[PDB]
Parts: sequence; C-alpha cells; structure tokens
Amino acid sequence: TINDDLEAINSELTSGGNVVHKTGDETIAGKKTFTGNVEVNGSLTLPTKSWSGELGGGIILSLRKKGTTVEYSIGGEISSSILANSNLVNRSVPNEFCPRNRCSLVGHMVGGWNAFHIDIPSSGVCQWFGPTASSGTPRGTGTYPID
Amino acid sequence: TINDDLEAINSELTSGGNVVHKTGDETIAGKKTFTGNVEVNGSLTLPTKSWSGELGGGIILSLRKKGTTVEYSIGGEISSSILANSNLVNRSVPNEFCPRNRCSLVGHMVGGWNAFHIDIPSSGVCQWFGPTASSGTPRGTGTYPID
Amino acid sequence: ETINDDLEAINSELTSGGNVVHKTGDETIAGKKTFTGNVEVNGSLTLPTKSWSGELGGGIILSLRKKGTTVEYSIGGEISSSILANSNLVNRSVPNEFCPRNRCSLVGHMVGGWNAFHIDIPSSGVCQWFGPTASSGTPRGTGTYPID
Repeated sequence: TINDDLEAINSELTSGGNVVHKTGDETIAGKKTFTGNVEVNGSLTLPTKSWSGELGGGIILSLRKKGTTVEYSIGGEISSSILANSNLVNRSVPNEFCPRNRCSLVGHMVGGWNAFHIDIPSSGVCQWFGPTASSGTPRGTGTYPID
Repeated sequence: TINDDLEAINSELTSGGNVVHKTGDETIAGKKTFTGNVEVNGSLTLPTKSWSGELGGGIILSLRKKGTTVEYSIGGEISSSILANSNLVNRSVPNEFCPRNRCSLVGHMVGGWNAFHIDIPSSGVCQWFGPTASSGTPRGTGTYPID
Repeated sequence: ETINDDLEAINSELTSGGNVVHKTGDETIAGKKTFTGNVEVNGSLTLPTKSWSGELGGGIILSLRKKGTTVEYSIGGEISSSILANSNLVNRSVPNEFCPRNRCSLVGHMVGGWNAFHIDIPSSGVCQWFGPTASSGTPRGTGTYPID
C-alpha cells in the first residue's frame, strides 16, 4: 500500500538509512567537500600518534602528530659533548613524523640568553646547529608540518 | 491527499526537516564521524576564547585558544628586575588556557642576539628562564597544546 | 502514476545525489554547517592552502604556506648585506593574503652559535628585523602565526 511505502520513507527521514541527519550519532563515509564555512562547537578529533626519544647527547624530543601537523617539545639535558653543527645519532625521528621539507626547531637553554636550533630533515636524522656544548638544559615547544 | 504527503516529503529532502543538505546554513547535532577524507573550502571555526595579562615584570602574554591549541604572543616591556629562573607572580594563566604538559615558549629580546623562554605549567604560574633582566623588549609568537 | 513518478524521485534522492548529504559517496556540500556536537575525521582534513616565498631583504628569505587562517613559516637564506637593528626589510613585502591582523614576532636562530633574532610581520607586510645590526650569518626557524 502507499501508506506502507510512506511509512518506510518517513523512517529514513528521521534516522538511519543512507541520509545524514541534523540529530543523532552517525558514521559517514565518502569524501565530503564543504564549500562554505564549517563550525564545530564540540571537539574535533583527527588521527593522532605520539613518539618520544633521545635524539642524541641527552636531548629528548617528544612529538605528537594530529593530522598533518606535529607538535614538538624539546627536553632532556646535554649530558655529553654535542659538537657544533653535528648529527644527533642516538635515535632518528620515525618516518611517520618526518617532514617533507627540513624544519628548523628553535630552542633555548635554561638560565641564560642562549638559543639553538635542531633540524629535522625528511630522513629524521636530526642535526644540532648550536655551537659545541657539553652541559645545559634545552627547551622549546611548537609545531612543524608533515606535508 | 497522497500527493500532499509525497510533496511534503520531497520538501524535506530539498531543505529543512531532520536531513542535512548540500545547500543552506544548517545546525547539526550529534556526534558525526567521517570515516573518509574531509575538505573545507571556507573557514573551519572551533571554540575560541582569548585572554591577555601581565604575568610579571612588565611581560604581557596574549593567548587565544582555538579548540585544543593555544596561540600565544609574548609582549610587553620589562619594567622591573625579573630574576633568573623565576616565578612570574603578577598574574597566572587562567585554568582554561593551562596545558596538560608544561610548555616552554621561546622568545627573543629586541636589539641583540638574546633569547629566553617562559614556561606555562599546568598550574598557570609561569616561569622566566632567561637570566636576571631589568630592561628589554621580549617578543615571540607560536602555539602550544592544551591536551 | 504521479505517485510512482514522485516515489521514483524520492527513492533516488534517499540513496544518492539530490540535495541530501548521504552516509556514503563523494559529495560537495554548500552552506554554513554548524556542528553543535563532536566531530571526528578518520581520514585527512584539508583546508585552503597557498604558498609564497620571497627575499624580504638583506638575503633573508621567508617561505610561507597558509592553511586556513594559520600560516606556516620557515626562515631561510643568508645575511649577505648589512641589515640595521629595527630596520624595515624592503626588498619584498609579505603579500596581503599572508599578512596578519595582529603583528607577529617570528623567532629564529643563527647557525653555529647561540644567537637568536626575531622578524616581525606587521599587518602591512613590511617585515622588520629585530636582531642587532648584522651583515653575515645563516638565519633559520620554523613555526606558525595566525592571519585572523
């Protein structure tokens, strides 16, 4: 009957089926391109992964990728002589956190005016571009892009 | 009439009702999980809040949270002796802007080669990790995560 | 009849196409969409992107990529002539599209020692050097600033 057809269609308009609704928890497949403005009042969750390791010389790099941006924080303490303009060779940054282009991450040494930077190239073999140093507490928080 | 039933259904499928459409400004409740890729051509807007305050010693920290990322801008002008490795005790960063993990925000002093950093711990009691300084113009723009 | 003509159209749009967003399919969606709840994206989330690179002045190169209203920067090049403290960098301005509403200070570091500087991008895009007067060295630094 026409009533039976309408009833089933009405159901789809309310919830379920293959239509996205203005209410309800829903899972949505397909590439969705929004051409206007999108606002999210709740949380926005993207794929995330974290890693932390000692790059070299006592310097620790802690990373968290959210989509295609990596959050970094530099930690640790210089506990052996790190030579000027040298490769940090204890651990490389894993491939999933390596950028397409070399990024230069600026940091600061606790208690004075001294700054350094560490490069992360696409290989993940990071490089120290301060001078030769054998002590101190390096710090710095920021982001770099993966893409 | 059956035709009126059918036409009212069609109306819902083209605007309004509980259906999300490919045109029109719409408000959408429920947890929506996109299992594929999403592209936004307009703006993407997340919950946003701003705060600025004098942490201590003439240093002003200006913050704007967008979702779970905080944009920071270090400003002001040193107006008293800010001691090396010191708590900034004029104003704490409000809880809403305090990170889960202590972040180190690298800055630079106008007119020379001098860098510092300011830590924002989970408590919001910020700390200056330059050396003792009683003058200068501190600056630096970046981000840190809340989560 | 008219009934089946109507039901054809309705059934069609309930499955794909039409002006309905579906739980499958590659679709383009116009209008401001406000999600009052939580949103998760399991794939990629892509925003409008544009890139620009130019020599600001004195050999210093700024490479920029805007993703939405955030600009990714990387400082490059090499100081190859005298740049005075507090001076405008007048070889190239940052294009309007990448200029911030609020002045940003981009901290950098000079290769091989402990020296830091910063470069401001004012709303005008006429960048300013806030290191000391300098005529040599390799400036670097990667970060972000907001346009809005």
